[PDB]
This record gives sequence, C-alpha cells and structure tokens, in this order.
Amino acid sequence: EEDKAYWNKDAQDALDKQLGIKLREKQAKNVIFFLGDGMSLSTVTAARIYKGGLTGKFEREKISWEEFDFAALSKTYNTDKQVTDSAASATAYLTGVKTNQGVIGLDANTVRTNCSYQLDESLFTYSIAHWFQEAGRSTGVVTSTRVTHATPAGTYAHVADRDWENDSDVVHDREDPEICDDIAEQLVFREPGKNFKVIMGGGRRGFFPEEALDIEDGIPGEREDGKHLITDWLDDKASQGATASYVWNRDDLLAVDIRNTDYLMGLFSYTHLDTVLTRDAEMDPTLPEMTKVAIEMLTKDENGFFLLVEGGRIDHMHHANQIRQSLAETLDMEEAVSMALSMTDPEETIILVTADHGHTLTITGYADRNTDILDFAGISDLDDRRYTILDYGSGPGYHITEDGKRYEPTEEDLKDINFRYASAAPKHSVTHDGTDVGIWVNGPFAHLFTGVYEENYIPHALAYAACVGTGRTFCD
Amino acid sequence: EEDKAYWNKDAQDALDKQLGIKLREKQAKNVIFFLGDGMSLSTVTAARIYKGGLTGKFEREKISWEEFDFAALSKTYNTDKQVTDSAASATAYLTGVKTNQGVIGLDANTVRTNCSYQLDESLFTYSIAHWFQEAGRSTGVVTSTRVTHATPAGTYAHVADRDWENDSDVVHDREDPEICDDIAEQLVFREPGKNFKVIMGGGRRGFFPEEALDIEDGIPGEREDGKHLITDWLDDKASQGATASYVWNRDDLLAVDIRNTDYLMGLFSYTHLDTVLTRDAEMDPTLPEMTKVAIEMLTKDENGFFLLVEGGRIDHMHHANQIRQSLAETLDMEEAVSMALSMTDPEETIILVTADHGHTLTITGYADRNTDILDFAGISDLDDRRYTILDYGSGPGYHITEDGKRYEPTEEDLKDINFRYASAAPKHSVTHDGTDVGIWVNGPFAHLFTGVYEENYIPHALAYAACVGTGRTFCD
Ligand SMILES: *[C@@H]1O[C@H](CO)[C@@H](O)[C@H](O)[C@H]1NC(C)=O
Ligand SMILES: *[C@@H]1O[C@H](CO)[C@@H](O)[C@H](O)[C@H]1NC(C)=O
Ligand SMILES: [Zn+2]
Ligand SMILES: [Zn+2]
Ligand SMILES: [Zn+2]
Ligand SMILES: [Zn+2]
Ligand SMILES: [Zn+2]
Ligand SMILES: [Zn+2]
Repeated sequence: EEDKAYWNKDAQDALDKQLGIKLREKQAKNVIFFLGDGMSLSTVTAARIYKGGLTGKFEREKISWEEFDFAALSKTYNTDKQVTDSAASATAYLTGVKTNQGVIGLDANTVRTNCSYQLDESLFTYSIAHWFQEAGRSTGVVTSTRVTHATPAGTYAHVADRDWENDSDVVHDREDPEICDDIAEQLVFREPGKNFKVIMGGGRRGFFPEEALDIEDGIPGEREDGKHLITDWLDDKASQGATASYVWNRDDLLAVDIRNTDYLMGLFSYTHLDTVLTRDAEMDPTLPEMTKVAIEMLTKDENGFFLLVEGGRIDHMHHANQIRQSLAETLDMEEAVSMALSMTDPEETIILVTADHGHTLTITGYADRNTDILDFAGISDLDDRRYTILDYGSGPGYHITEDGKRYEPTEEDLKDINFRYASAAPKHSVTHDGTDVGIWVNGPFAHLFTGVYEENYIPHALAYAACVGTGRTFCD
Repeated sequence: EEDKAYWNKDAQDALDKQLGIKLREKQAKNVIFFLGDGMSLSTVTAARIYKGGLTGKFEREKISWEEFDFAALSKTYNTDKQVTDSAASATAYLTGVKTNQGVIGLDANTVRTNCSYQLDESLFTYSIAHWFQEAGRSTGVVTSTRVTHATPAGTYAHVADRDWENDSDVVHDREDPEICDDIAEQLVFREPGKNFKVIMGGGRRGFFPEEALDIEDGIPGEREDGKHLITDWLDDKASQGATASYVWNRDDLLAVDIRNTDYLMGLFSYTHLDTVLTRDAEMDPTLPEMTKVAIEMLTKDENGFFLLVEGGRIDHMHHANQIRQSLAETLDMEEAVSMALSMTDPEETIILVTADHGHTLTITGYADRNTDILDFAGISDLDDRRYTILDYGSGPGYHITEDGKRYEPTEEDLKDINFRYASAAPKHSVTHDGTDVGIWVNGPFAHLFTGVYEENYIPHALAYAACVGTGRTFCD
C-alpha cells in the first residue's frame, strides 16, 4: 500500500524526472492549441478523478497534459469585467490583446454591439492564425461548438458583438447586415478564415438561409440574406484549382482522402455538436477523431501549421450545473490531446492546453479515496440532508423545496445526465469564474511558460517560439 | 487606456522578462517556506484584487510571490481522503510522505487517534527541519496559529491525532498521557523541536497547567499534568550555556537583542493570534514583523537555516465563510513574503509559497473592473435578489429565511467583518476544497517547480537543493 517507502520512491522518481528535463530551444514548426472552454483548475482535478474511476487508478490517475513538464497560471480579467466571457478571452489568448466583454478581434476602444467599431482597421487585433498565414504556413480549427462560436471565431473574426454569428443576429441588434459582416461571412470571405485548410465543428445553420434546408435534419437555415456560404466556400476552392470536400458525418469524415484533399470543411451539426453522453457515435466524429484528421491534413505542409482544438461544451454543461456532462466533455478533449501527442514530433511541435476562463466548480469534503467524484460527500450537520462532493458557486442548481428546505439530491439524481448539482447563488445560466486558470505546455520553448502571466501573453510567447508575427522572435 | 498597443507592450515586456531568466543551479543555504493554510488559487486571485482595491491598481495588482518565475500545481489528496486536512498535508509537504486524515509525522499504517502507532519509530516520517538540523543548520517556525497547530506541528511532531496539542486533549480521547506525548511536549522535549532557535505564534494555553494563569489574560492553562513547559524550555537553554528569551507582546519582541539572543520563544496569545482586522496592533506583532525577527535570528547561522512561516488563519476565516477576514489574513502573509525577500539573498535563499489544501471559494460574475471584490455581483434572474461576487461551495453562509427564500445580503452585511457569505451546502464549518493548489518558488533550483506534482514532492525537491536529507542531493 501507500506507505512511507512507497511515497518516498514516488517523490524520488518525480525528482529524477524533473532533473532529467531538457530545454528545447529551437523553432516551433507546428503549434497545436487546445482550449477547454470554462475548464477551471477544479474541472481538471475533478476530471482527473473521474478518469481514475474509469481506469481503476482513481486519485492517482493523471490527465494526459499533466504529463507535461511546464504548467503556468493565466490571469483572465478583461478590459471591462472581472469575469471574462469567451469572446474577450479568445481575443486575448489568440490575438495577444485583452478587450471588452463580448468583443472579438478588436481592442478596448470598441463599444460592444456598435458595428461601426468593426469598420475601423486601426482597432483590429490579429490572430496567431493570421501570423502563421503571413509566414506561409497552414491553419485550421476544430471544435465541438458552432464554428462561429466565440472561441474559434477568435482565430479569424473581427466583430463588435460575438452574438453576430450570422446575418440574422446582426439584424436582431438593428445593425446593417450589408456593411456589418457576420462571423460566418468573415470565415468564408475574409482572411485569415478564407485560407484555413481545415474547419470542423458545428453551426451549419449560420451558413445557409431560411429558405434552404439542413442536410440531415431538414431544418430551415438562419440566414436572411440568401447566401449559401458552403457552396461559396466550395466554389472558391475549386476556382483556385484546389480540391475541397465538405462532409457532415463521421463515416464521410473518416473516408476523406488525405493525400488528395487540400481543403476540408466538416460541419457535423446544425448548431453545437451533441454532448459526449448524448451523441450518436455512428453519425458524429469525436474530438480526437476530428483532431487526428485535422493534423493529417495540416501536416502535409512542410513549413508547419497552427491548429486550434476546442473542447467547448465543457462550458455549456457548467452553465447548466450539469457537472456529469461537463466532465465527460473534458475527457473527450483529454483524449484528443493524447491523439495529438501520438502523431506529432515534440522536437518541432508545441502542444499547449489552457482554458479561456473557469467556472465556479468546487470539490467539497470528505469522501474517502476511490469514491466516485459525482457521488454524495456526506450529510450536513445543519439540516441533516445529503450534499454532493461537487457543487457550484453559481447556477440553476440552487433549489429550495416547496416546503422551504434545501433540496436533497437522490441517487437517481446523481445518475441523471441532466441533473443540476447545487449552487450557492441561483441564476438561470451559471456565471463564469474569475479565478486564474492553468496552462500546460510541451515542445519547443515550453519553458516560456513557468510562472504567472496575463492571458494575452500566450500567443506572444507562441509566436516567438514559432517565429511568426512582428514581435520578438527566436529567429530574429 | 488598456488598448492594443498597451497590451502588446505589456505582453512583450513579460516575454522579455521570461527570456531573461537565469537558472540557479547552486546549493541553497537557506529555505524559507510560506504556507497559506487553506489558500486556494481562488483565494490568491481574490486577494490580489482585494490588494488592488487598497492600492488603486485593482485587477492589475500583483501578489508579491506572483513575481516569482516558477509556479506549479500541487495535488493534495491524502492516503484515505479526497480532501485533506491540515495534518496529513503538513506531513506531506514537510516530511515527504502522504498520510491519513488527522495524522502528523507518521505514515499511512497509522490508525488515527490510536496512540500506539505513535510509539513505533518505524512509522515515523522526518521533517525538512529535522534534516536541516542533522546537517548542522538552524531551524524555526512562525505562525499566526497556536504553535501546536497541525501546520507548524508538521515540522517537528509525531502524533496519531493532531488534536493532541496538549495532555488534556490526549486524556479527552482516553489515551494515556504518560506515554502518549502531546505536541506541546514534543516541541520542548524532543527533536527536532527542542533544537529550534525560533518558535513564534500563539497557543500559550498548551504550555502550562490549569492551576496556573496566563500572562496577559490570567486565563487558567489547559495542562492536567502540572508541567510548566515554558520554564522547562528556558531552563534547558540556560543549562546549555545559551541565552534565551521568552516574549509575549510586540514591544518585547521588537526589543529583543538579536546579536546576543540564541533562542527565542514568542507566544503572543493564549490560543490562535487574533485576526488581522481584530488584533490590537499595539500588543500583537504582525506576520511580517514575526518573520523579520525570525530571519534576523536564524541568519546568524553561517551554514544556513530553514524557516516555516504560516499564514494560518486564512483557513479559519474560510471555515466560517468569513471571506473579508480571510483575504486580510492572506495579505498579511503576502507582506511577510515581501519582508523575507527584502532580507535575503536569492542567490542562496529559496523562498517557496504554497498552500496545504484550498477552500471552496469561487469568484462569480459579472461586476465591472474596479469593483470591490467583497461587493455585490448583481441580481439573480431567478429570485430577483442580490448575490455577492464571492461565495462558497460549502459552509455556514447558506441561509434560507424564515419565509422560505434565499437570504439577500445587504450593504451592512458586506461591511460586517463577521458576515458569512453564501455557500451551496450548509455545514457548521466549511469543508476544505480538493482542487489542486499553487506553488510559487524563487532562488536556487526554483526551476525544480515547473509542472504538476504530488504535494509530498515539495520537501524532496527542497532537500535536493539545500543538500540535506538522505535522498538525492545537488551536492551528491
Ligand atoms: C456608433 O459609433 C459611431 C462613432 O464612430 C457613433 O456616431 C454612433 O452614435 C455610435 N452608436 C451608438 C448608439 O453609440
Ligand atoms: C490500537 O492499537 C493497538 C496496537 O497494535 C491495538 O492493540 C488496539 O486494540 C488498537 N486500539 C483500537 C481501539 O483499535
Ligand atoms: Zn468560455
Ligand atoms: Zn468556447
Ligand atoms: Zn460560458
Ligand atoms: Zn489547513
Ligand atoms: Zn494551519
Ligand atoms: Zn481547516
């Protein structure tokens, strides 16, 4: 068992590993950036124990990126709020500049929801994907959310409001769609989006009009301007002489001919992809599966590539206090990191994992070792009712019963994938959490991430290592 | 303002600092270890903002130790519980071995509360202080709690139950005080305690009997065996031919003759020292003040010293969900770190800050930048009542009013130093939080702390750098 000699050996071996670390002071050819949306440090710890329950290692289990030698902390406050949204943070960790709540790819002069600001090129911030393109290297994005969602949008878009995924959202805020480009338009018509070799995720709805119907579901599109952007995207590649494929299910994705495919657009859902615990495994590719094809495509570029992969529905589950699903989305991303590591050369590939912001998840005591992380922790000594190990500072989990008592979770509740674990402050959708989040890095110049940094530091360091952009560079 | 150019420069300057880092691969003469008891990463974020509210820098403020270049995470699960207590964690980050809940300086074979296990030397784990003393170096402890509390007890005691601070606690568990040494006895009669050059904190009560009265308060002591351990401590130093001083208030501490004082015992309270916001500043020394004198005394030793400093009441305030006080305790420690840095040479002194475990504090949205961290965040969209930025996953803050609604905090509540901010799961004392905590390190071999580690790793690394102990060593 876990006795003196055991813990002494465990520590000495970790010390030996630490002392055996070798710095990689050489250029990064590739950068793969994983983003766990709303994946607080507490989400990681919880997810680790969750994984341990599946492997029988429990609290001794390790998350794949926890094998990396470099971890760091990231300060997420933005230019007008203590607790950032996904838009302003993505602007920060992908374009290197912090900005206001709800804004993407514009600096803090921007007044949210006022489109004029997205017409002023002087306020634009440029993404690490843009910088890779300027250096003549390939780029792509993979996510479990609509591909027009704030996080992936950070790599290409410039909007005064992140809600403007399609033209109908622009119209809804009474701005002029003709001149106010929505995110979906920017992805297909403007740089850097129009040059991405790989685009995968959900959100088909934003790419064709109300008069047209969704492949798969036959749901009317959301566009109100008659544009069929998927066909525009395809026509465009064809006119360049390149080969392009649009797929919308797993079988077709897995069937794509890697060697002969220049551009790949894979949209697997009308909106966000189905959560891990609800998806049809036959029809939807998993995050690791999307990740692997992305890397196969982008890696054909002998000068390198940048790829963003987002485990995005971690956040959505947390907003509903649906912690069981949140942990399942997190492990899907954890497995995609293992997939990426198994396919790339660490002497030339940076793999970085971080979160945009956290969520108010906490891990209460005092269950025994090996207890299922989603289980009860004990019984309150104030009201004599059960309470769970996991709970929230914020969200719809707060529940006062009809007869005026604290809602007591049951066994059935715990297994219910839609059960909302208790919060301290009721809100229809949980707020994010302002606590610093983690960064974990492997590959060239991973040692640029050792201490505590502003969230916008990230891409400046990455550009230095990759030799892209107009900042200081390893190749300078 | 915080515009593009401003964030670009901010990031480039942080990059320039990172690239300028120089590794210190030399022996550590001194090691100063700060322990924020119960100081979760969320506590550190919140304290940072709390500090900013005092200085006018707000979210852009920095915690002193956040200036260190090396930060890491620490996994705090122990041998029987997911969420550790202060006893088993101190055994881990001070003796290098994880152990069971409530046990100090004995391995996991120990059945808590059963004294027999504290008679078996084979089960003993030895502290970093013990290692320093075996190498011929000085040691000391400083804390805001009773000096017999679990945290400082980790540097010297071996007990089957951390409650055994004095003999009356042993008796209370129906063990035999004659053979079961309480922690106060071990501090004064056994090694390594008996050799500490400096001992500061509270807890006088455990050092003299019921028949005797406290200096200052005249409160009867807790001992039931007639022992006057303070006089035993003094007699003992005198008989070695050394000069010793016992002080119990701030003037006397500050009046101590550093050059001619070999041993210093400073007990400033009957129990735990008064919290920051309640203490009489005339009668009680602050954490930084205790820290400075400790350093002044220990640093006379040309071969080096180890010093533990604990910001201990951080925890106690969080148990009561008294977040305002918790933050104030935290900054007292933050200031002590700055004191220690100003006093020592980083080419030869390691300064390391960490926490034993966290608490279930979360930071909710969405207050504007510059809002006081202790203020309201907004109004719930479910019950139309205010909620605070800060709240808890666990504790006594949970409050259902008489008419069966969520308690709505008022302005007066916020200002009240004893107001308990809301929790999600009511409990008389909040539980600790199982989430990984931070480590931040400066000086020689600070770069042994880059990634994610088991909590017991810490002292093994520190021993290697200081060249003490029987593990692998820089000097080997
Ligand atoms: C939008 O911005 C422009 C200025 O560049 C301004 O004239 C207009 O009034 C703004 N709209 C609002 C409602 O703030
Ligand atoms: C305490 O430990 C001893 C020694 O091995 C054993 O004889 C005894 O019954 C234990 N006490 C209890 C109550 O378990
Ligand atoms: Zn987000
Ligand atoms: Zn996202
Ligand atoms: Zn969110
Ligand atoms: Zn503690
Ligand atoms: Zn303590
Ligand atoms: Zn505690």
